[PDB]
Amino acid sequence: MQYKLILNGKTLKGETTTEAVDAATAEKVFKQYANDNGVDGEWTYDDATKTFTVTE
Repeated sequence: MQYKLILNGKTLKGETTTEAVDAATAEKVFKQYANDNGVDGEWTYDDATKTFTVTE
């Protein structure tokens, strides 16, 4: 039901999770919350485990 985001920065690291009834909302919150933080790099999306990650 909920997905977990994995942060793999060069000088910054962390992990956060959010619970949503829909993937569109959960993914939006992650991309929105991450983007607002000024995160730059590459983003991965695994429909297999419904988990996203961002590497810098």
